[PDB]
Amino acid sequence: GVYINFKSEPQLGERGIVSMPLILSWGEPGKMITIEAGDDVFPKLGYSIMDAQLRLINEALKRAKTLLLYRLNAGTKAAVTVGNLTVTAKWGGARGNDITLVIQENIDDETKFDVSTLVDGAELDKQTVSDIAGLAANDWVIFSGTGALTETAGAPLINGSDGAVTNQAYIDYLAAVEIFDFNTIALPSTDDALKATFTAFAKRLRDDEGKKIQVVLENYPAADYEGVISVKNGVVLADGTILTAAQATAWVAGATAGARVNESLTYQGYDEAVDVAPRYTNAQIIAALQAGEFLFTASDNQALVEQDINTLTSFTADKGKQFAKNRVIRVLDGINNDFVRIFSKFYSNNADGRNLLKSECINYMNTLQDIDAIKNFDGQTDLTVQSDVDAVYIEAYAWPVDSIEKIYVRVRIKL
Repeated sequence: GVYINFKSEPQLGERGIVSMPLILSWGEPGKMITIEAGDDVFPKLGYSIMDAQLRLINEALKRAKTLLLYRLNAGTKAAVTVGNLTVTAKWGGARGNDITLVIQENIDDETKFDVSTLVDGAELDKQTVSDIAGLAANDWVIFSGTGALTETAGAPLINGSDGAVTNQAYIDYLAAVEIFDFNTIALPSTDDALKATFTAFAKRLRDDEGKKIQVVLENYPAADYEGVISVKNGVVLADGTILTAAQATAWVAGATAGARVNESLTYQGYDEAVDVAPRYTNAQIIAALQAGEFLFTASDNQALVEQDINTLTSFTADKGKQFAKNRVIRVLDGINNDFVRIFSKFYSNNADGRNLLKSECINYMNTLQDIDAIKNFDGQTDLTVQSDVDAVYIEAYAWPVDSIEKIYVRVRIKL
């Protein structure tokens, strides 16, 4: 006979991704570099996570899980020539000038040479060869030339430099990052022109592309947009380091990206900070908050986030004060990004099709309520789905925990 049986085959987004454009002294230029928190950055960036040169990378990764780094400058490669041999830095930048070539006749076999590459006096590579041909590039330099080698007690590479970056380099960055999935961008620059461009960039992705992200700038409350956070002051670290507001954007961006949809940065302390710079009076803080500024306040030897807010200050009936709270933005961006992902991946405009979509959204909203991201959500009335012949409309009410006013959510799906 024939026996047949059937069985089902079963099958909230994650944030944590920050991106930052930087001017460096080493590293591959104009190409997005991905660094996971805890990763050894010496190989890729030529510096230690603790070298002052990588301070911003260190700060961004205090709260973020992944950093999308973009080096804006190619700089000039340092180099040196000894006889027939030319040694050139792998990447352009002033870091190349910390490299020194050492060529000494091998002790065991006088017909060979020991070619060592030193960085800050430390030997990081040593190759024993007969001639230049036998040499192989390493993680620091490229060997060029032909013929026999010549000894040298020390031949430091020179002419290396970072050079000057063009504002156009930031345009290349934005284009490259736009293709990646990320949550927040930090602009550790005081350039007013760049701030305006990043502000426009945020508005386009968020409201024209449906790609919800945020940009963190330094002293630019003029943005007056929920997609932009403006850091007013900096902090003082336990090691004595004073970070400017521009430098502080790194941590703020990382913290914002790392923050969960149910978490607010309000009164959280800037990791490692023991004071703020500058300090403000009660009146100045109030004025700053009213102006839409993200600022730190000193308390009990810590730098606390006064209020986790973005630059939006021109509130309207359709976009109230709740939109100024970054946690509100995280929950709403989560709804947006997740929905777009769920519908585009797992999803006809008919009774059953609409019912199934409605069920999946209700389950999603219930999950947000379970993690205390929203409250007072009643799946029995807070979400509906109505039917253009192939257009589906979804209406729902979401109540963010940090808001005493419900938010209307309208979803338009086309097939």
